[PDB]
Amino acid sequence: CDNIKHVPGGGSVQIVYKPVC
Amino acid sequence: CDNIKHVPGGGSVQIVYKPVC
Amino acid sequence: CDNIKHVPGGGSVQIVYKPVC
Amino acid sequence: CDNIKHVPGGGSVQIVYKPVC
Amino acid sequence: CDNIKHVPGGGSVQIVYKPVC
Amino acid sequence: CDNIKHVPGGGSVQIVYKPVC
Amino acid sequence: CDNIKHVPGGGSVQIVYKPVC
Amino acid sequence: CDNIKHVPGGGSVQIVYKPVC
Amino acid sequence: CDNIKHVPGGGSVQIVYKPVC
Amino acid sequence: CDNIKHVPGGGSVQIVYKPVC
Amino acid sequence: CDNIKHVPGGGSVQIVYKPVC
Amino acid sequence: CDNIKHVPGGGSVQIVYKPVC
Amino acid sequence: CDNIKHVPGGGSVQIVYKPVC
Amino acid sequence: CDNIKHVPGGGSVQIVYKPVC
Amino acid sequence: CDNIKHVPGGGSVQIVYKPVC
Ligand SMILES: *Cc1cccc(C*)c1
Ligand SMILES: *Cc1cccc(C*)c1
Ligand SMILES: *Cc1cccc(C*)c1
Ligand SMILES: *Cc1cccc(C*)c1
Ligand SMILES: *Cc1cccc(C*)c1
Ligand SMILES: *Cc1cccc(C*)c1
Ligand SMILES: *Cc1cccc(C*)c1
Ligand SMILES: *Cc1cccc(C*)c1
Ligand SMILES: *Cc1cccc(C*)c1
Ligand SMILES: *Cc1cccc(C*)c1
Ligand SMILES: *Cc1cccc(C*)c1
Ligand SMILES: *Cc1cccc(C*)c1
Ligand SMILES: *Cc1cccc(C*)c1
Ligand SMILES: *Cc1cccc(C*)c1
Ligand SMILES: *Cc1cccc(C*)c1
Repeated sequence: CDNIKHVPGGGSVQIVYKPVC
Repeated sequence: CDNIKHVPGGGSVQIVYKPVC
Repeated sequence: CDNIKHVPGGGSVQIVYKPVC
Repeated sequence: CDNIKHVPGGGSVQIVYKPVC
Repeated sequence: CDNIKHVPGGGSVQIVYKPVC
Repeated sequence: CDNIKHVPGGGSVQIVYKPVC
Repeated sequence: CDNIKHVPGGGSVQIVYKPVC
Repeated sequence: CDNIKHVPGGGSVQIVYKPVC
Repeated sequence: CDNIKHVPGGGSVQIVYKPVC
Repeated sequence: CDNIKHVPGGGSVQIVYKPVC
Repeated sequence: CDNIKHVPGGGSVQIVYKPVC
Repeated sequence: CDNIKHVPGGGSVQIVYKPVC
Repeated sequence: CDNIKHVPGGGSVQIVYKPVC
Repeated sequence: CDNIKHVPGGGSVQIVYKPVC
Repeated sequence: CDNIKHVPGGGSVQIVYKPVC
């Protein structure tokens, strides 16, 4: 990804599986 | 992705499977 | 990834499996 | 990755498996 | 990785398995 | 691919070129 | 692909070229 | 790939070239 | 790959070139 | 690879070139 | 791409972003 | 890419970002 | 890439970022 | 890459970052 | 890489960073 601004102001969960970035 | 501004102001869950970005 | 600004202001979990970055 | 600014202001967990960076 | 600024302001756990950086 | 049950009961040939799975 | 049940009961040939799955 | 059950009951050939899994 | 059950009951050949798993 | 159960019950050949696992 | 014969006889510029070939 | 014959007879610039070939 | 014949007859610049070949 | 014939007949610059070949 | 024939007939610069060949 690029220039991602992930600011949930709360619970944050990121679950990925076999990605190709 | 590009220039993503993810600001839910609350619970944030991201679940991905075998992506190709 | 590039220029990621991950600031949830809370619980942060990152789970990855066999990625290719 | 590059230029990652991981500042959750809270609990931070990073779990990776067989990555290729 | 490069230029990683990991400042959670809290509990920090990093678990990796057979990476290729 | 996921949950592939390849049971031809005979000759089986799989030829792939530069895939992105 | 998902939940593929390939059971030809005979000769099976699969030829692919530069796929994106 | 995941949960692949490759049981041809016969000749099995798998030929791959520059994959990205 | 994960959970691969390769049981051809016969001749088994696997040929790979410059993979990225 | 993980949890690979390679039981061909016969001739088994594995040929790899410059992999990145 | 395959069998590309790029012969502009002049200035040639190719700019790509996050492709999936 | 395959069988690319890039012969511009002049200035040649190739700029790519996070490709998946 | 395969069988690339890059013959610009002039200035040649190749710039890549985090590729997956 | 394979069988690359890079013959620019001039200035040649190759710049790569975190590749996976 | 394999069978690379890098013959620019001029200035040649190769700059790489954290590759995985
Ligand atoms: C943007 C992004 C998030 C998680 C994993 C990847 C490969 C990319
Ligand atoms: C934008 C994005 C989110 C999660 C995963 C990917 C590959 C991309
Ligand atoms: C952006 C990113 C997060 C976690 C793992 C990878 C390979 C990339
Ligand atoms: C950005 C990143 C996080 C954890 C592991 C890797 C290989 C990369
Ligand atoms: C960025 C990074 C974190 C942990 C392990 C590796 C190889 C890389
Ligand atoms: C399902 C599958 C078969 C062969 C190659 C790939 C990448 C995927
Ligand atoms: C379902 C399937 C068969 C062969 C190749 C791919 C990428 C997918
Ligand atoms: C499912 C699979 C078979 C052969 C090669 C790859 C990368 C994946
Ligand atoms: C599933 C698999 C078979 C052969 C080679 C690789 C990298 C993966
Ligand atoms: C699953 C596997 C078989 C042969 C070589 C590699 C790197 C992986
Ligand atoms: C044909 C082609 C040109 C540039 C980039 C890609 C992925 C493909
Ligand atoms: C054909 C091609 C040109 C530049 C980069 C890639 C991955 C492919
Ligand atoms: C064909 C090619 C040019 C530059 C970089 C890669 C990974 C591939
Ligand atoms: C074809 C090629 C050029 C530069 C770097 C890589 C990994 C591959
Ligand atoms: C083909 C090639 C050029 C420079 C560095 C690597 C790892 C590969």
